[PDB]
Amino acid sequence: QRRPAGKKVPFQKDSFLKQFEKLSQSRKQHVLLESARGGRYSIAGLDPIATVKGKDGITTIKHGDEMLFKEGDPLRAFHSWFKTLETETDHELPDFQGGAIGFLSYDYARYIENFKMLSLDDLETPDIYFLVFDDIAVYDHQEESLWLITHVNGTDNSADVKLSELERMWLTELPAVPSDGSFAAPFTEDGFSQAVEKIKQYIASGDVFQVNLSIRQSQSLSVHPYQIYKTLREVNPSPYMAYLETPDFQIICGSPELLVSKKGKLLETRPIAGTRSRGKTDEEDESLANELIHNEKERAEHVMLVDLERNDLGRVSRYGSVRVNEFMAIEKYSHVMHIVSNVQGELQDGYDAVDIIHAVFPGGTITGAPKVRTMEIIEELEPTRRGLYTGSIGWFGYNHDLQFNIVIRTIYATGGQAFMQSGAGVVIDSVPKHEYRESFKKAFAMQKALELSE
Ligand SMILES: N[C@@H](Cc1c[nH]c2ccccc12)C(=O)O
Repeated sequence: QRRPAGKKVPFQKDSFLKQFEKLSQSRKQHVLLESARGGRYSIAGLDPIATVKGKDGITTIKHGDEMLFKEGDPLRAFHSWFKTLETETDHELPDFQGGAIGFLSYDYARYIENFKMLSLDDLETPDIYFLVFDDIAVYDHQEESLWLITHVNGTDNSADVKLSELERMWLTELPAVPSDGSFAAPFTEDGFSQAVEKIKQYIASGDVFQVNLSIRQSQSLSVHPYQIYKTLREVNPSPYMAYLETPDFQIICGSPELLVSKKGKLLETRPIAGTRSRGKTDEEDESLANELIHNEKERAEHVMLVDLERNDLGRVSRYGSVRVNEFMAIEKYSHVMHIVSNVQGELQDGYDAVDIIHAVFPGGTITGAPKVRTMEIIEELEPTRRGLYTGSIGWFGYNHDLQFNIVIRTIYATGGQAFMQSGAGVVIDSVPKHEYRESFKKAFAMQKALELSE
């Protein structure tokens, strides 16, 4: 009889964000998924019922005094436990009605494809990490309402008591309250350049069409990570932002990109590929958008990545159900514009959350085409494990819905350092120095956010 029970309250976005900051201060582990520019929902998880950590074939589920552990595919280990908490969808509640919020490391891909063990794991990022929530606050930006949601079995005055405690917590103004390690070096310029030349050799030879090659920069963290998040929200607000805090690492995510969503049977992915800086004039913007959309090399790159996503979603979709409902729109983000497409499919009966992740993860747009060969080349060339970079942050619903971003425009804070990773799409005619500089430019929002925070 397990089901979600929710209360809808009129509420202001800024009240929600301020109350989150105040409440989260007393919580060792918490997460915010924020729609800071576009998007409908912002999701606060304060008090987890469980912590799920998977690394190198071992998964731990910490739930009160109990720590459950099992070997194998960490997501399969997670799913077999998580299935016991499954619920029916309440169509009155938001898309997220309770469940797991966290991340899949890029290195979760090692359970999907056979990877060589070449790149150095110096950050020891979990392969999966989820906070599981019966109790959540979901802000609906479209209805300007706060949903407070709990879970019960059978008993319905049980629900009302818990919802009253959540109301007390969220609708009561909170008092005025007060507020090292050694890692591998970045890819050198010479190292990156020699890797660009190696990728071009593989392209010439017909192994791949395009590879995202990335560089990991780091600075000393001199301010609280949440301050960096608040700055990034100002510098570059995005529809798939996230802040996740634990004692060992914090994540400051400014992603604009959806990897995959599932609402009932409907699967969607939203590949972004092709870019220009916004104009000064908001008419310059029309002409820059017009230039981007008439640019045959950006269109070719975009169509290639849409085909790759069609094939990925096709692996778990009813035959003939995969459609591009939105093909090659320009969408203006805070400081750039992108070519963006929307790819939909109907989930074939018998495929579950793990099957969907195995089909689409990691995203085509941050590896290359074809994906499996591209990941082999990345692993051969990049000196360090990607970890969270080009992984996915999001949620698994108890009702079997899900929603994951792609981790780009993200700072990972651990061991007194802030880590910032960005890449460039290497192609047949790439100039090593151009792609090196292009990866530093992609890191601007994040180094800027850091500098402003002091
Ligand atoms: N933009 C999503 C919610 C969201 C915000 N940040 C996220 C990060 C990851 C996944 C989802 C999200 C929505 O409105 O539906």
